[PDB]
Amino acid sequence: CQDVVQDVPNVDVQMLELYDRMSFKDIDGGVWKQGWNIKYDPLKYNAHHKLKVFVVPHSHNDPGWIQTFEEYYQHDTKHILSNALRHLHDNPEMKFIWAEISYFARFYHDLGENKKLQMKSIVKNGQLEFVTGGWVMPDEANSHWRNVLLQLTEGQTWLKQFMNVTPTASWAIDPFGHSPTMPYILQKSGFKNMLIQRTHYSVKKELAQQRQLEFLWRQIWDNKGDTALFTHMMPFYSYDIPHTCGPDPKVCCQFDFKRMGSFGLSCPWKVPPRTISDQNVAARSDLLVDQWKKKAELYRTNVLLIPLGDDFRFKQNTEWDVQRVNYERLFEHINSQAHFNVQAQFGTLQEYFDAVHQAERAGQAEFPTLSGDFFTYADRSDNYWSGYYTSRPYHKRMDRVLMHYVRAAEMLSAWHSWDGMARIEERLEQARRELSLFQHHDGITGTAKTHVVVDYEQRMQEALKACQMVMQQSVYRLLTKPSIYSPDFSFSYFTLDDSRWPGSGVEDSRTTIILGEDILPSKHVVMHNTLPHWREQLVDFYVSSPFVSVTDLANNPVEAQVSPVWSWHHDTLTKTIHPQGSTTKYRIIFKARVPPMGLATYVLTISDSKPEHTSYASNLLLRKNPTSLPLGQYPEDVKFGDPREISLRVGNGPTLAFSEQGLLKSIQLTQDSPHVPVHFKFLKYGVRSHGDRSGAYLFLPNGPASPVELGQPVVLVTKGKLESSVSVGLPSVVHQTIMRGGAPEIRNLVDIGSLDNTEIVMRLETHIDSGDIFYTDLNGLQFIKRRRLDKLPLQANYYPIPSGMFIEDANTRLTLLTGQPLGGSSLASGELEIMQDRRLASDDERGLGQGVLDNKPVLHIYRLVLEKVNNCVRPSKLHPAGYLTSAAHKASQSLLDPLDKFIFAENEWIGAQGQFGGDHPSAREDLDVSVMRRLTKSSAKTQRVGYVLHRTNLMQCGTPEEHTQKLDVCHLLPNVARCERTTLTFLQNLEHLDGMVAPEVCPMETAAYVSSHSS
Ligand SMILES: *[C@@H]1O[C@H](CO)[C@@H](O)[C@H](O)[C@H]1NC(C)=O
Ligand SMILES: CS[C@@H]1[C@@H](N)[C@@H](O)[C@@H](O)[C@H]1O
Ligand SMILES: [Zn+2]
Repeated sequence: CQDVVQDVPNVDVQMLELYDRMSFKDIDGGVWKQGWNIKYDPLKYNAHHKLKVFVVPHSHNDPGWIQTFEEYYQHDTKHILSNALRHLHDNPEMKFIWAEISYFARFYHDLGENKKLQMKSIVKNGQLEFVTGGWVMPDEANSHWRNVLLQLTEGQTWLKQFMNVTPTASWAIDPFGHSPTMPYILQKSGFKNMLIQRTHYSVKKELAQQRQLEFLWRQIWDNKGDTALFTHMMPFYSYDIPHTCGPDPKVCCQFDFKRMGSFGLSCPWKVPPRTISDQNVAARSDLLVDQWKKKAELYRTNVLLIPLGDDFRFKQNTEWDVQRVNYERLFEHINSQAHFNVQAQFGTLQEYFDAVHQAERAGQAEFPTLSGDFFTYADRSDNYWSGYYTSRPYHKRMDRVLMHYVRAAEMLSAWHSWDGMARIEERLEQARRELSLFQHHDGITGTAKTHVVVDYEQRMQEALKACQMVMQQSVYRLLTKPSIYSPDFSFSYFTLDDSRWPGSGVEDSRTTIILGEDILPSKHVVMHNTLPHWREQLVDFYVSSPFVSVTDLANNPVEAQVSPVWSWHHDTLTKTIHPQGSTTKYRIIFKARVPPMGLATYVLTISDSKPEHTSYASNLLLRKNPTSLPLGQYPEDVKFGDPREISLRVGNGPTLAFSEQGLLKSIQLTQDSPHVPVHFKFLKYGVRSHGDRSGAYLFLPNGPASPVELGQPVVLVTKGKLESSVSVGLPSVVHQTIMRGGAPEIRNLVDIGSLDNTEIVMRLETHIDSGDIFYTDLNGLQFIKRRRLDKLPLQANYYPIPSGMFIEDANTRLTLLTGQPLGGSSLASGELEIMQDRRLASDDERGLGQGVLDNKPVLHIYRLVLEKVNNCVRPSKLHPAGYLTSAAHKASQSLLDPLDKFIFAENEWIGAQGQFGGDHPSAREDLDVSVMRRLTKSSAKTQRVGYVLHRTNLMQCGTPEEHTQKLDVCHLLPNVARCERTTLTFLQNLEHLDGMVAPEVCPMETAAYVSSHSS
């Protein structure tokens, strides 16, 4: 294994280093507005060294943006694909690249057989080429690496099955900035090349100047370079035709033959295209070749990539003709005029890369190495695209919920082969596809029109219901005596209970377990643990009586705590935000202990009075002017008092002190220790009254944030043996700090209401001497060092926080883990901040044509880990990565992949069993089985099950922490006959494994394995 901590990679371009050196001046470069006037030597190209030009036709098709997926499919994409098929069939020389498999699959399945065959033939013959081959072209900022993989696999599995092709070149022209998570996954999925486009205009200028726009992109910790993937960054402002022929868009626009008038398009530079004729072809070619030779100066080989396309292009037959015929006249002239020394033709993306690497092998060029990312993007001036790190945060949180439910459904159902009538494969395919669709760069980003957001939400809701059905059928099969098991595949044996989605105050969607002497004495509940190690976690359920006790399936008592059910109400009469208690529903909380990738059953039983092993929380309501708060049978009366500072400690864990407004002020780790200042504060950013306005994409604050005026908020303290909390009703946020004996959990019920032109931020203020350094993650995969740059505006110092961020000095670290992607930063030493929601009246002029006014209540979740790090073995000051500790990593897992809870729906579960998976290996804590997926249907003689294994890297801080077991995924199911290492999509076998044993992976590595079973 490579050491990912102690060896700083030597690379030609390291993006943090480059950022520190660059000036970011936005000067007028002339016709290339963000560059300079490119010069070339006409003698560079000659009869023995020609410029090879590949014109690559393409059409960018968003799976939802202004229209829904289906609306675009009906109005545009089905015609584009139908006309591509006809035109490429009839014109053997014409080429076209296609990216979005969600659309292609929808189209292909609707084709008659004769046309399916024609389509297969133009792909087989190389005219139509798939690039990337994912279900979508995903966002790279907010997406979790697990879901980027899921959608890539969904599209490529479809392509292998129906087209018989697996792309090895990736095309990502539209995500708003770029992540090294992409080359990481692609390179482990058989890819050899990738292309990107939306990077900061200053970065394009800088790399262009050094001919570093093509580079071998390796991971920031990779000293050897085995993660490296060849990457091509396009040089200009857009991928449209005006910005792809060369530096001068007034010229390139004249070579977009759809812009002459009849298609309702024109050139903003006020010079139109003209149809190519024998009388103008020479002068037109003079102009175009000069653009091409200018572009070619920015690159190292004699092979030039010229994309030819734009959004939803190549729709009309007459459009295919006008582009093809005019380009063909140009090619015939140029290629026959030796003085140009150019050979130009239509080509595909792969053809481009193959010729580039042929030039490389001939010794004509060597490429620089690069590590780092390409956030935060700005396309011009101070317009930084950090708003979409937060836009539509309800659906951002929904993404992470569905992410986990898809994993749990695939894993629970993977243990068995299912009859087709169970509709398991059907429901799993729907769930994967709707989650995969939402990875689109207008889905999770929150940059789609309101009605499209609705469509993505409805699709995800159906996906959640699909996952629940599969999960609950799987639990029933796994925990029922086989000779008793009698499934109705349409029946609901269990319902899922989820405490944090949609979350209390977002939906009264939690079912109460109804017990009573005259109806039902007891209820079975089951917990699933998708992680491959034993896990204990507190779980809660609503019950109809406070007098409930818990047993395990050996009838051993389990310690439990009952608390009231509190709901917060904005009282339009008294103009206060205050909590109400239920007088008929209560919460019971107990510690569940669940095997690795396993299940554990418990029983809740009512009694007529307080049970021996159940305790009751106290409750203290702090406000002036209190009124009574009855709680039915709950055995402890609520107490009242004026607002005051309070301190809490659960178990032997930290002691937390809170201000009289209910906000954290300090954390004391142990009995002896300092009360370390750690202050939560809520603030608001506004919008500029003159100049550019914030919108779905752009964050353009009118200065630093101002504190939210809190008034005198109502504070509720619940103190229990197992769980305590402080909750406060602030304007727009019910803010909750929950303590279970370790790092607290924070929950914010965020309802920005009708506060127009407002962004609500949650800030942590500490005295940690972090200076200008902080760390944020990329796609939940890795943590990258950030440096706050005062030479850039505030919004440029915002980065994606897809799952966590931290600051540290020599002694102390504070880590905030998230259950949803949001934007954030550290705008001053000792600070962390993360945006909660944003409501914007204005559009930001990128084409969406609306502001963001469709906010809805969202429950954001966090864990907050304050730790001593003076003993941790950390990377050197020059290393671009950072790494979590064990506690911070486990805290992240508790948010992203909590225990699943199932409530038995009927009165009696006959043949019920107490546990599944007690014999599963309990793997080392840094190892995860990210995916478990059965790959075969029940009719296959040879069953195959796929596993993705990911090992993170955790800091060595002096904890001996050992005693675990080797996890060999290939032996998890019986009767193994073969074990293969595969690409991460499972589509190609890479290694036939000795003894049928899947080795564990190295820190920061991910591998896939497929086990084959004869049973
Ligand atoms: C699928 O592609 C491979 C590539 O070598 C080819 O050998 C095989 O015959 C193809 N199967 C078909 C034509 O369906
Ligand atoms: C950023 S403009 C971009 C458009 N190019 C469109 O494809 C959609 O993705 C929108 O967000
Ligand atoms: Zn797009």
